[PDB]
Amino acid sequence: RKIQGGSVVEMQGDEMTRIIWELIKEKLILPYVELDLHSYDLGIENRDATNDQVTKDAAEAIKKYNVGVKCATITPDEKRVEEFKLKQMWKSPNGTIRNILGGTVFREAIICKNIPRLVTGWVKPIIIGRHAYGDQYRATDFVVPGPGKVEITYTPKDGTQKVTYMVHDFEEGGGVAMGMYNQDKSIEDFAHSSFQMALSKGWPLYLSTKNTILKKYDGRFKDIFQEIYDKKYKSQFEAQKICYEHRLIDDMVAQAMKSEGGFIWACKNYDGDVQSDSVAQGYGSLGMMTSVLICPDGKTVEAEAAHGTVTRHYRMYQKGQETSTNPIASIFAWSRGLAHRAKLDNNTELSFFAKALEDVCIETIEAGFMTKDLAACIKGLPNVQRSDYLNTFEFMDKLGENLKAKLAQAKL
Amino acid sequence: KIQGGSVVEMQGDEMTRIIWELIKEKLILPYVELDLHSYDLGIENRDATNDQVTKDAAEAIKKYNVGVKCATITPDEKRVEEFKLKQMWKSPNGTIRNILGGTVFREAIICKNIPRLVTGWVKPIIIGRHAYGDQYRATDFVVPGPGKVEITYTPKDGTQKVTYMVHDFEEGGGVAMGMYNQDKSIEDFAHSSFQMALSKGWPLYLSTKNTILKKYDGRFKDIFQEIYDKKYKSQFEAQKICYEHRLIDDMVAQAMKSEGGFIWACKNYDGDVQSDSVAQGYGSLGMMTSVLICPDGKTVEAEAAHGTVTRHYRMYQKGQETSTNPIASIFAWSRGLAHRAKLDNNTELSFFAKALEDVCIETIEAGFMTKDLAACIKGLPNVQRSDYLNTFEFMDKLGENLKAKLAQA
Ligand SMILES: NC(=O)c1ccc[n+]([C@@H]2O[C@H](COP(=O)([O-])OP(=O)(O)OC[C@H]3O[C@@H](n4cnc5c(N)ncnc54)[C@H](OP(=O)(O)O)[C@@H]3O)[C@@H](O)[C@H]2O)c1
Ligand SMILES: NC(=O)c1ccc[n+]([C@@H]2O[C@H](COP(=O)([O-])OP(=O)(O)OC[C@H]3O[C@@H](n4cnc5c(N)ncnc54)[C@H](OP(=O)(O)O)[C@@H]3O)[C@@H](O)[C@H]2O)c1
Repeated sequence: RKIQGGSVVEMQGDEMTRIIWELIKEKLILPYVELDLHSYDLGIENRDATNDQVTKDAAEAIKKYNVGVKCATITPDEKRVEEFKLKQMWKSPNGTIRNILGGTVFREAIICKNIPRLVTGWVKPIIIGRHAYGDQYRATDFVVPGPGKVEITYTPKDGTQKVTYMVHDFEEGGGVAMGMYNQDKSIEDFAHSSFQMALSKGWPLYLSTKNTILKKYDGRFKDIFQEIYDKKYKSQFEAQKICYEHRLIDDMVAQAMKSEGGFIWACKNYDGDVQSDSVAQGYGSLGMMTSVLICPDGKTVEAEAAHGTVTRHYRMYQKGQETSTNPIASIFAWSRGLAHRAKLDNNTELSFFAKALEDVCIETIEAGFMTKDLAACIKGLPNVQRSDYLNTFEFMDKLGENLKAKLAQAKL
Repeated sequence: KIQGGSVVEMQGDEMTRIIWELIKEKLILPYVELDLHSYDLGIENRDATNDQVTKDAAEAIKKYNVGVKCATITPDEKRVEEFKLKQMWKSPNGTIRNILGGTVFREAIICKNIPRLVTGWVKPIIIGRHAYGDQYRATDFVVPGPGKVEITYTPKDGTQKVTYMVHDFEEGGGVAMGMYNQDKSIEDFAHSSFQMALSKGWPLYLSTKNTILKKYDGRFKDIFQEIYDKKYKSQFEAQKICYEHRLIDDMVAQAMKSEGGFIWACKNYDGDVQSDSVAQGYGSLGMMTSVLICPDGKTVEAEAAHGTVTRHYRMYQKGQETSTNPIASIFAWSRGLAHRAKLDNNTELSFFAKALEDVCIETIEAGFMTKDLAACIKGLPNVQRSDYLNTFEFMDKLGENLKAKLAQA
């Protein structure tokens, strides 16, 4: 009989990842695990259909059952509005889910011994702790239509002084403007998650900001981290002989590039987004990275691929060009989500299944069966033959065969 | 000595200040006579003049069209205490760029014997960094407690004011900020980017986060596309190159895995961050050029992209030997003087500028380099003192080779 897995919130997505997502459920999950699957279609059409209510409903469900596994989703701009005949330019479902749940998105490469990196020195893992709240991802932006002043105003609840700051006086023509923000409590949760992750790994921690330029905004991050360190984690850090350091983002990305890895990197929301993809590509592929939102309650997680819907491959798929999209990141959303589900329930069999799922992925790749992106890592793109890799369906089938075999052995 | 002409010089801070004088003393003035308009943008003098020296320097560049700037300290609270400053002064770079406008073009300085950290970059990556607006001319503040932050637009013509909610802080405080950009600046940004692509013969990529900042970043995307479809597309096809917008996180990955050989138009912030990422990728922050090209097509400001290298300066203060790479600071002068030459049809200064650059590359390729470059070759753990020269040892070697090169031609 199948493993009794419990309640998991599933969020279906878009385009190429939507296709892969179904193959994963059919070939790797459902045959072995029976889940109370709370499914929410976060495909762009359904979101438009529900006026994005389905996205909010999914986030609330994650609060209830403590485990979310999410497929990559289209975040629409004008072109997407035209493409799907949308009612509105809906906000990022990820931004909405993260805004509701809070926490830190931890991202890390998935490493195979036979895959060369683009960055020579990274023999140890780099873990990015991405602050999941605020800044650009909950901003209020608009087009400035012509000459006029933009100002930003603070009005305290407590009737004290109201303050108006000049943003810019557009003397001729227009442009754009935006306001963005963050909250002390969220920054504090972010700091705590960062120090704790470093202590659990036994690695140094770095925070990057641009506090020289955003003296107040980014200065707040810097101050809160330092304060929380001096009060809560300093002695613990000293005991494990690791350090915490603040660096300017400029300096930090250069430092990361030349390091050997083996550190925790606390990033502001935007930096965490951009640099996690830089790092993932650095180790080999966007297809080879885990991403898990760890919420402040220490119980709730949302696992996801860090990459998008892989539109370009999807276009190929729509035109019958054979595709070779890497499913590993999407598979690890399931394994990481199921592993947490297992941990909460002390579900030994589910834990075993989740690790076995990950082992199958690594073993299969290390045995020389891989998608084109990984084959490109080994051979270099110009040297890649069709014989060097498997197409998307072939690779999924190969994983399914290897998983079946591995789970069959273990039972014997 | 060569008669250079009028150049605006800006002195800086810490390690780069030292190097800056070494450069002038050995590599420039011994060969070039300059109408040198010097401004001390050191932290001490900026404080002394209430940062007026920085604005004066900017106006000077506009007048004489050539500026060469040394790296400067941008003060935060720690700098305020360290130097007992009157105020937390704004970045002199931000101030200068805000006045001059333009695009900061950044690119690695390549030596054949220096291994990269990124295996695939056999061709160069040129970043065009929009030098105006966004985070670098923003208004930020601490939110002291519960309350609402709103952003408002008041039309100049007296029509209806518009107010947007930024955030209602219901519990505790936080931070907030407003930032902006201008259509004309974005347009100049676009033009400078397409033109650079065409002059280099390479494809052009613009990165934004327009899926998230739909209005703000969408404007950048729309302005680039419009200008492309109307002035540069035909030329692009004719050179068999192309323009493409990408989301920033896609772009950084694409860049990481590419062979190089493209122009990368970045918003101010991305240009800042990714230029350091790329410089380090090719080998060293010390090995990158940075040139602000102003929208008038005649004014230029050259600089090092890296900072004042405070950590090396700290060792220097404690008497320890330092090995800081001067090449970027040297190229600030060479790029500045080279532009000065093009302006004045000065064929003898153009030669000197090129000669200064060739001497740097020749010397490094001959096995004489600072510790950072030696670490590229051997690996940091395997570097020994015999593998490199200290800052002053290296500057002297450059001094000799320069003179010989000039003599021979
Ligand atoms: N977490 C999320 O829900 C999320 C995150 C990012 C983007 N998105 C959305 O996804 C859509 C497409 O965005 P995008 O094209 O900028 O980024 P993307 O979907 O991540 O893909 C961009 C490029 O990255 C490479 N790539 C990403 N995942 C890959 C994989 N699994 N296997 C092999 N290669 C992979 C491919 O490179 P090559 O083309 O060179 O082969 C692909 O064309 C957009 O609508 C965006 O809003 C969603
Ligand atoms: N253009 C500018 O005026 C500008 C730009 C950036 C920063 N800054 C200012 O500079 C100060 C220090 O900033 P920061 O320490 O974050 O950055 P930084 O001075 O650029 O460099 C920090 C690290 O980068 C490496 N590095 C940079 N330039 C180098 C060179 N020429 N040769 C060898 N190594 C080099 C060193 O690495 P290792 O320690 O590993 O040896 C150094 O410790 C700050 O006050 C900042 O405001 C100014």
